[PDB]
Formats: sequence, C-alpha cells, structure tokens
Amino acid sequence: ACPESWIGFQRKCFYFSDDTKNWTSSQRFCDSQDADLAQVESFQELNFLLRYKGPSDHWIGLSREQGQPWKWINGTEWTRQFPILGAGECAYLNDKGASSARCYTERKWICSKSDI
Amino acid sequence: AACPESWIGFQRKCFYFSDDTKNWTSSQRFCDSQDADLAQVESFQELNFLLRYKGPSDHWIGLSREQGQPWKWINGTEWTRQFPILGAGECAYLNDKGASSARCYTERKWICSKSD
Ligand SMILES: *[C@@H]1O[C@H](CO)[C@@H](O)[C@H](O)[C@H]1NC(C)=O
Ligand SMILES: *[C@@H]1O[C@H](CO)[C@@H](O)[C@H](O)[C@H]1NC(C)=O
Ligand SMILES: *[C@@H]1O[C@H](CO)[C@@H](O)[C@H](O)[C@H]1NC(C)=O
Ligand SMILES: *[C@@H]1O[C@H](CO)[C@@H](O)[C@H](O)[C@H]1NC(C)=O
Repeated sequence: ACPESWIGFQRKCFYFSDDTKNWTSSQRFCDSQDADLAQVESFQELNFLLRYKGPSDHWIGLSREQGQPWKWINGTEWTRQFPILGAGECAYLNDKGASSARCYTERKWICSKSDI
Repeated sequence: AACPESWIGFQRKCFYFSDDTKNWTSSQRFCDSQDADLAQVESFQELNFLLRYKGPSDHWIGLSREQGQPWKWINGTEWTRQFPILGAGECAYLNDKGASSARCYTERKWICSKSD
C-alpha cells in the first residue's frame, strides 16, 4: 500500500520529515525512497498537506532559477492552481499555502510517491 | 485506492475524521454503518498520527470503561495501556496533546477506523 509510517491520501503516499535539510538534500532523500519532494497537483492534496504538516515550514518539489519559470521536479513548467508567494527559488508550504525561499535554508520536507 | 474517498491511510488502516459531533454511542453507530469502529488507538505511533491530523476539536475514540474497571476497546479486549488517559470519565477522546475522558452522552467529533 504505502511504506511503513507514510501517510496515504487518494492515490499517493506521503512522508513528512522530523528533521530539516536544504531543498536539494531534501529531494536527494526523497529520490532515495523512489519518491520526489511533493508534487502538489490539486487543492485537495494541498489541503491534506496543510492539515497534517503542523506549524513548521515544509519543502515541496517546485523550483526555479532567477528569470525562469517554476518547474516540477521533472523539469516541466508549473501552471498555477494555488499561488506561490514571494521571490525565492524554492517552494515550501507554510500555514496559509505555498511560499518561496532561498534554496540553502533548512526546512522540513514532504516526499510523495504513487501508491502503485 | 487503499481507502475510500475522505479516509486517510496509515499502517494498513483507513481513518475517518468527522465534521459534525455526536455522543459516543451514536459515533460508534456511525462507524459501524461504514464497516468500521471508533478508532482503537493501539500504539503510540497511531496516537501521534491521529493528533496530527484531527485538528483543534476533541474527537472520541474507541475506548470506554465501567465504574473503576479497566479500559476496553469496542471489540471487548482490555486496552494495552500504551499512553496516559486523563480524567475520570467513562469514554475516551483525544484533545490537542493526548487522550482524556468524559461523560459518554457529551457531543464531540469522532474518528473511525477499519482495515484497508
Ligand atoms: C512531470 O511532473 C508533473 C508533476 O507531477 C506532471 O504533471 C507531468 O505530467 C510530468 N511530465 C512528464 C513528461 O513526466
Ligand atoms: C545542501 O546541504 C548539503 C548538506 O546536506 C550540503 O552538502 C550542501 O552544501 C548544501 N547546498 C547548499 C546550496 O547550501
Ligand atoms: C481488539 O482490538 C484491538 C485494538 O485494535 C486489537 O489489537 C485486538 O486484536 C482485538 N481483539 C480481538 C479479540 O479481536
Ligand atoms: C446519543 O445521541 C442519540 C441521537 O444522536 C440519542 O438518540 C441518544 O439519546 C443519545 N444517547 C445518550 C446516552 O444521550
């Protein structure tokens, strides 16, 4: 189903970290579990993540270089559903939704993978 | 999907977190109608999962006791005492930090669980 301790929602499995890492180290961790930093594709998914995450900021799998659009982990372009606030290069969830920061900062993170 | 729509997956079970309130027996009747029971909360890990997702309101769980007698799960087995339960009530609920107890006729949100 989902691996031990991962949380199941709709067709995905989610890992919420206890520790903090920078964004690229977080994605390296997710990749080691055949997963990615969360690819949050829907409002229902966003709301599930906000409800479980607790008060800490958590990285998700959206990033950009300056003067380049937001990209998913696979390098394709993100199209807005919910907004990502600010001017940072890496995206995370705070208590109101998505925000952006410098990629070198340490936050908690969320991994996702398919349940299949 | 491992669980029905609106249910959350954890450790091979599916969890339902209510929006409305009911007394404890009426909550159990609702779970029963969905082929489930009020959540058993067998482990400390399950306790923490439920506290993280439930939100700020009190939620009934599937433990109850008669006058000065041990706590029992819905299924009739004696509780394995894996966390403290505060107070002097006959029905257990989760508050924001752990488990407590109240009179069974009082109204609260509830959590159901079933195998996936
Ligand atoms: C890339 O990832 C995004 C987000 O999960 C997905 O919508 C898109 O279909 C994927 N594209 C490819 C070519 O895999
Ligand atoms: C990200 O963190 C790792 C340590 O986990 C470190 O090796 C690397 O220097 C960091 N990258 C940046 C941009 O700070
Ligand atoms: C009763 O439920 C508990 C709590 O989940 C479970 O661990 C135990 O096996 C059950 N007992 C019986 C007799 O089914
Ligand atoms: C519990 O609530 C139900 C209806 O929701 C009601 O029929 C019953 O009287 C209540 N039980 C107690 C002990 O008050």
